Amino acid sequence: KFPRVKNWELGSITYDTLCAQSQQDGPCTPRRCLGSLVLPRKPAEQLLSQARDFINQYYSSIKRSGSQAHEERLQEVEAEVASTGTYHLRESELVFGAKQAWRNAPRCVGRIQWGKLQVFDARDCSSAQEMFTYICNHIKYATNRGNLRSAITVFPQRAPGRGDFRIWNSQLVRYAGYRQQDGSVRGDPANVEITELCIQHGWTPGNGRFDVLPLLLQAPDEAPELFVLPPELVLEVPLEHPTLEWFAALGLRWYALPAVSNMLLEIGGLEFSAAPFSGWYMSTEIGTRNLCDPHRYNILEDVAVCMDLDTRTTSSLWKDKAAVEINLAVLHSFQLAKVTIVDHHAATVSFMKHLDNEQKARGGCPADWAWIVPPISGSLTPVFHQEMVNYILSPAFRYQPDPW
Amino acid sequence: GPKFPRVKNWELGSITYDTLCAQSQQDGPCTPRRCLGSLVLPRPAEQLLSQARDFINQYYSSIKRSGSQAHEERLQEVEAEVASTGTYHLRESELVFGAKQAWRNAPRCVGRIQWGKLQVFDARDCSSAQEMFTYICNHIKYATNRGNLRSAITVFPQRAPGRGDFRIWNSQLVRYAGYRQQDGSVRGDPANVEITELCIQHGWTPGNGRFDVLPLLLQAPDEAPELFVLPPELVLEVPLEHPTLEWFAALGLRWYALPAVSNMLLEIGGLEFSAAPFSGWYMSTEIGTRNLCDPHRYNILEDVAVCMDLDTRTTSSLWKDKAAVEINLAVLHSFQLAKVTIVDHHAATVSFMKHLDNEQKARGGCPADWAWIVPPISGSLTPVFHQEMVNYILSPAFRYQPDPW
Ligand code: HEM
Ligand code: HEM
Ligand SMILES: Cc1cncn1-c1nccc(CCNCCCc2cccc(F)c2)n1
Ligand SMILES: Cc1cncn1-c1nccc(CCNCCCc2cccc(F)c2)n1
Ligand SMILES: C[C@H](O)[C@H](O)[C@H]1CNc2nc(N)[nH]c(=O)c2N1
Ligand SMILES: C[C@H](O)[C@H](O)[C@H]1CNc2nc(N)[nH]c(=O)c2N1
Ligand SMILES: [Zn+2]
Repeated sequence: KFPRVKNWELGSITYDTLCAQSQQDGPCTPRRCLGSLVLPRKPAEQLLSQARDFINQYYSSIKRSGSQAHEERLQEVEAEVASTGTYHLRESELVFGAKQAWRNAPRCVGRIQWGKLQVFDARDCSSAQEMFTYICNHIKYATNRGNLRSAITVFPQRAPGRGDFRIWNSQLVRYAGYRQQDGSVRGDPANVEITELCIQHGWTPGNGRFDVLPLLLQAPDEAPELFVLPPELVLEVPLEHPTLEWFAALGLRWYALPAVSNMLLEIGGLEFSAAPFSGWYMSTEIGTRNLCDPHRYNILEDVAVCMDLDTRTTSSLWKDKAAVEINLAVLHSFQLAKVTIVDHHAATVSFMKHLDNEQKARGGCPADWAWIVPPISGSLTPVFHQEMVNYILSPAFRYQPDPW
Repeated sequence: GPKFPRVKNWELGSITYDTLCAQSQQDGPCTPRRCLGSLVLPRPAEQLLSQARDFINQYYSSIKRSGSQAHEERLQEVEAEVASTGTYHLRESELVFGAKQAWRNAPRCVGRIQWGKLQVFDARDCSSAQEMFTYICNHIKYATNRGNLRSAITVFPQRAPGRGDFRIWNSQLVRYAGYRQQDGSVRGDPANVEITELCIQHGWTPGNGRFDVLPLLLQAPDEAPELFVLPPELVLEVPLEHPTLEWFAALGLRWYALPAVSNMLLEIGGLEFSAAPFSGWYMSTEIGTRNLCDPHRYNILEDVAVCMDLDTRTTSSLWKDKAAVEINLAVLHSFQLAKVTIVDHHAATVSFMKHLDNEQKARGGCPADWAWIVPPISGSLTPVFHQEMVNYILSPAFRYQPDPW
């Protein structure tokens, strides 16, 4: 029926009834659970039913369901689809839709903030150059001299029989990965492919471990264009450790603004192929995943040797000890630089509060346990002991294929 | 391409497909509309025979005699046995194969690399509570082997139609008492409050330490559970010290050497073994992180953090992370120093990756519960974190069963 949901630290029990509002299939079946997969394996009446549903959500949200404005707006959408095969959102609807998509993102531990989202309408964009302007303003607004603010910029929706607006980069700010033919990678190995694409479209590359990539922006059915971000827009933080004086000598640094730029935003059946969004980092993303993942910067050993740890055996927990100091360094360095950041304990604590708010407001909260639980110190955080139900609600952020 | 779940490792870039999940006969809790994978407990002669037939087929396949005369005869013999009695009985070597296959099939166990080397003690002749005690003692002695731990399971008589179950009431063969205090707090292990009060109701004279070993509550068919005290010499324990933090030994912490799950039901070919305790050896995080640091367990994080002089007033000091690491180190160090088998979370997950590759070759997949396979500290530091997994129920299986009270 409805999932009985238990917190094992407190003994408390809720029931998720919100999951019944799911109109889209995830990857699981009763025969096997596929909840740990990162990516999904893969007319007019369909659009119209998604359209009416969203419009209903919207007017419900402003406490005007049934109103004259509500019924009229349904007919507008209905008349537009019947004639054209599609329709258009009003800005206020778009602002709401973007917020709900964030709110519905089962993987996001930052959703306590969902009601506080600056939404830039960039639907009047006609060129890659214009996209760059918008993106530049997004970054300036979002960065705010280190007092980070959540923001999204929405570019023109997809249209039948026309190429998409796309930002080719996976993030607005990311470091290059230069493949040296001696097998290794200088920089971020996660970005080798995007770095190569940039070079091939005429970018002159560097040879550092932290070269900020240029943007590849694509207007419909046009080759993408290359744009170098003004260095004064890309706030970065030098990494140092509060006690380990040698740590700074590693030359490590990270950027302030995390901004996902390759996800698709779906509202009322409309799809926005370019809708980059930014918030602020939770520290483990940088300290654990970006810096310690074996397929990323992979600095664990370097730090562990500097700490004179025993790298010979697993049972000395050198990896665990190194990781902790690296995350400490990130938190310290960001705090010293007055750049917004949240540690995983604060983050998960606020998410629990969010789970509680959502239970009262909607009867549940879609959450992906494997992503909510931080990459270090799992059971040391409250979300570890909290059962979670995972499902797709719309509006939603989706993955979409790389445009190349 | 293929009509099977595609499984990816994101560290290595490699791809497999799970074909083994196609042999699953029992549904888990998920649907296309919502994933319940993170939930701890998710909610006739014909049914018996088809399950019996399945297991017999599995057995004969394993010894490469599928289709043989002996295979068809065993099939007919099981069928005729069920037809006259309503149940049937396993041959010893069938019981051995099934026990190992149940372990092999356990999606949550990171220790499955060892599945082939289980020692199976056949106790299907056991006819009393006193006798269960003897078998359990023998199990503990054999499995402990003075610190050089050996995997083992002891199998007691199956559920019989119109007969009471053999049940061990304790969740583990060795566990510490949890004494509810007048102030609302708990002396010992809070996990074990109920079982402690059940032992008292049944005549146990309770201690009052943080680490009092519980007596066993053993139940032979249609009889009241009887109380049995484990002789302390049989119960090997390890005092906890830290290799550089000299004060840690003064915390007076300890843990028992032998982990032995005693309240799970072993299901094979539709037969149900309601008492079949199994033991292995600990992965260090089980002790250092879960048992010692869980808020609702011993909860020693703050104490240790204070001893280390950390800033426990703010999350961003990572005082929890720091303490937790030192506690896990202490567990590993102490067990090594006492020469008691233990495996850290790195070694364990590496060995599990190897297991996954073995099983890919051997069966075309391996059912696995990501949330349980990933350790509770240092998650993405271990290789399994970056390994997608497919979770599904295969039989023979270990399954939860309601508490007998
Ligand atoms: C404001 C502070 C925020 C914090 C601290 C935060 C934190 C996180 C974290 C830790 C993840 C895990 C995924 C990963 O490891 O990359 C995540 C995922 C995600 N977040 Fe947030 N987030 C924030 C803001 C936002 C905003 C403003 C949006 C959109 C409007 C958003 C939407 C999403 C989505 C769609 C995912 C899933 C991405 C994927 O599946 O690859 N978050 N977030
Ligand atoms: C040999 C060394 C072994 C190691 C290191 C090991 C490790 C683990 C760990 C860490 C878990 C996580 C469950 C928890 O947190 O409580 C687990 C679960 C499990 N293990 Fe093992 N195990 C070993 C041997 C065995 C044996 C011999 C059996 C049975 C014959 C077994 C059957 C199971 C089962 C059924 C579960 C799931 C329990 C549940 O769902 O509550 N394991 N194992
Ligand atoms: C800006 C933001 C707000 N919330 C999270 N982020 C955020 N910031 C920075 C980075 C990310 C990563 C989001 N998930 C992306 C990784 C998932 C994958 C999907 C396909 C292929 C891959 F290699 C990896 N998220
Ligand atoms: C002996 C062994 C072999 N493999 C694992 N173990 C092992 N040893 C010692 C302990 C455990 C715990 C296994 N899972 C225990 C069940 C945890 C729960 C599940 C639901 C409700 C609860 F209160 C508690 N496993
Ligand atoms: C296989 C597994 O699902 C995958 O590695 C996930 C696990 N949890 C994660 N959690 C976060 N926050 N980010 C991630 O990229 C992942 N990766
Ligand atoms: C809520 C969550 O499912 C629960 O705490 C699970 C998560 N993973 C686990 N993993 C292991 N190994 N042991 C556990 O008890 C749990 N508990
Ligand atoms: Zn699932």
